[PDB]
Amino acid sequence: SGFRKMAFPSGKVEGCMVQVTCGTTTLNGLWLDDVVYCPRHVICTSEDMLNPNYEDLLIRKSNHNFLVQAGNVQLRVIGHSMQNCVLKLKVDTANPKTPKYKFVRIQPGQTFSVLACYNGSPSGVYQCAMRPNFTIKGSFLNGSAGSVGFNIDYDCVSFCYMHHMELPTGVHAGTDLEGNFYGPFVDRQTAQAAGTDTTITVNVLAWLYAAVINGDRWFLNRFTTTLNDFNLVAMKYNYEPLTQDHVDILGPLSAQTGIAVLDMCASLKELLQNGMNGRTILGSALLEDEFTPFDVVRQCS
Amino acid sequence: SGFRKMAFPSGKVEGCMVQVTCGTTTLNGLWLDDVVYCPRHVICTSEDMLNPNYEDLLIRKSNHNFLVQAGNVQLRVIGHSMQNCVLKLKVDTANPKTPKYKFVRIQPGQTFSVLACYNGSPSGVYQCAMRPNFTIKGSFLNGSAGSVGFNIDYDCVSFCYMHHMELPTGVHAGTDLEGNFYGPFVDRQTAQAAGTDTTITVNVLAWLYAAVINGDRWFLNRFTTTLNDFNLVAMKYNYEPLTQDHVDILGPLSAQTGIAVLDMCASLKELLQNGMNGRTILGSALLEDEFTPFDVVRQCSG
Ligand SMILES: CC(C)(C)NC(=O)N[C@H](C(=O)N1C[C@H]2[C@@H]([C@H]1C(=O)N[C@@H](C[C@@H]1CCNC1=O)C(=O)c1nc3ccccc3s1)C2(C)C)C(C)(C)C
Ligand SMILES: CC(C)(C)NC(=O)N[C@H](C(=O)N1C[C@H]2[C@@H]([C@H]1C(=O)N[C@@H](C[C@@H]1CCNC1=O)C(=O)c1nc3ccccc3s1)C2(C)C)C(C)(C)C
Repeated sequence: SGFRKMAFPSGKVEGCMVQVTCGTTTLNGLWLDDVVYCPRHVICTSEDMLNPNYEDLLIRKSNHNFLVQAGNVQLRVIGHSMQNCVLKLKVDTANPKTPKYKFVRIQPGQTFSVLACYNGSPSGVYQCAMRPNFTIKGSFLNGSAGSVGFNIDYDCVSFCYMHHMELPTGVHAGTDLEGNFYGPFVDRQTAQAAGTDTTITVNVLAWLYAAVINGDRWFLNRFTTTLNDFNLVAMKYNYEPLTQDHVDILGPLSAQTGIAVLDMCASLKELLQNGMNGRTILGSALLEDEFTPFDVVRQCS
Repeated sequence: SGFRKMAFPSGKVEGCMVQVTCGTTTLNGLWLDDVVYCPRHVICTSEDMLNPNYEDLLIRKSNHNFLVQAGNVQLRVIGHSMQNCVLKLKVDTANPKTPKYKFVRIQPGQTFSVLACYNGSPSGVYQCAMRPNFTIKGSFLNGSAGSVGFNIDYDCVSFCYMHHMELPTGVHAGTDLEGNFYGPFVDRQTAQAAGTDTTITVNVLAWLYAAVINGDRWFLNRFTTTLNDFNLVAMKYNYEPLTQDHVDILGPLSAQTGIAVLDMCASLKELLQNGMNGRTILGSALLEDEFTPFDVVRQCSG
């Protein structure tokens, strides 16, 4: 038993990080088969970052302007092209450590592991969720652009995030591996703001089930409710509305604990209207929304 | 910016994990050079686990009673010996993915990463601290014994923890890689209890500095206290006393923020006496004590 913010093992991804330099600008790249993927703002000088015309900046580069280092080994760039906000560098050597992989675009509310890298070197791993406002609450310093987010299913690494930038509230924005941003953001240093965030209700319910599995039961009550009555109080507190698809996904957790989803919902409603009163759930004094139902099953079953 | 519970990248350890089976009993082992280390209770049956005489149980085994699997490959056991609560299995092949490593015994308050494994296969990675009562608040299911805890310093993996068992309060206990338990525990199924846990004061102050670095400043004030005055109120709240050694370790954080340690102690004193009053610090509504000063610098400076 117990419950932790658990990331996927990072070994398969660690062997794919390289360092990419163009001029005096350096960041991380992802090396798969014979292609290196990285954020396109590697081709920009500090001056260009204010309002770059990336097409112009790229036509003024040649293959030799890109230094790609995999540890000590230099990789020779033989082609380049830009796809949306990523650059793809064709290199002369295919990565012998390329894992089975795919590129996925995730939805708000889902979680993934981030391998934070600097100078092409893995520094740390942590778990986060895609927020409803398409930011992530990450931990990134200068030089972290190009770090990736991923999940592992069976033997296959699913890449879902490449890091680009930080917003002025301390949250982070990036793209999928096709170069398309999550959210209404652009990779230029102009005024932008994330929309208001909301709490991921289905995740909160999944975490309450993890609590019951682990013996924290003080918040349960003998009541039940309906979706419509629950969704009405949820919106009053900036919670995502619950749908029948959500109820179905919580099925296995309902089954293992014998507590129906709508009874769990009555407990949540009561916690929303009256707070915790200095009590904790799984060591937290706030309601946690960055564990999905699948995360709970994986860790508790 | 930002601040997360960050683990070390686990790749160097993943290649050392193997599955060890003796009879119907299977758990994880750690394969370094030509030695596999694993918890000695793999030699037990559901029956032996209440009052095992491990010396008796081990003399009744031979090398071929041990099946060691490294993925698709069988490793052949050519010798075995017990070192305290670990078993050391000599095998015929040296692990080609052996990293530069050392074995370290850590102190309470220090943190490390855990690679949770099942059937020799890595399942997840997370960070925890060794509590003052020598337990860890981990996440472990049946079959997780032999999972390891580690830190990475430059190129070198420092192994500090092998998982063995769960206590009835839902916390976890294990050994260093020399087989010596952390705490007063033994690997038999008899009544044992963890001592009372205390909060790691030096880590709470380190986390308060992380907050200031990230722009959370609401709890600060102009007051100052003395070490003895601070330590007076610390005891009342089950906090570890603070020593000048701790004050010294917080030096680089104090310098980078311009807030003296004794100033921040005065802020902590106030938070203990009045609570947060529905405010949060770095997204938590409780005082967090599982980040060391070193963890904060690594994550907030580089
Ligand atoms: C637009 C809006 C006002 C909302 N925000 C910003 O202007 N934020 C800016 C931003 O993040 N930028 C600026 C520049 C990069 C992107 C950027 O510096 N990435 C960072 C990761 C950042 C840093 C803090 N933690 C992170 O996540 C990064 O890794 C890099 N830096 C540079 C700079 C020069 C050369 C190469 C690189 S590689 C972009 C092309 C967008 C900062 C935080 C620097 C002010
Ligand atoms: C002594 C005290 C009363 C304070 N507590 C316990 O009796 N706790 C017991 C305990 O943990 N034991 C029993 C047995 C193992 C050790 C043990 O089962 N390890 C677990 C890891 C556990 C499980 C839950 N999460 C973990 O961490 C484990 O991986 C293994 N299981 C077995 C069983 C049979 C054969 C091989 C193995 S490999 C020991 C030799 C001590 C439990 C939780 C099973 C009741």
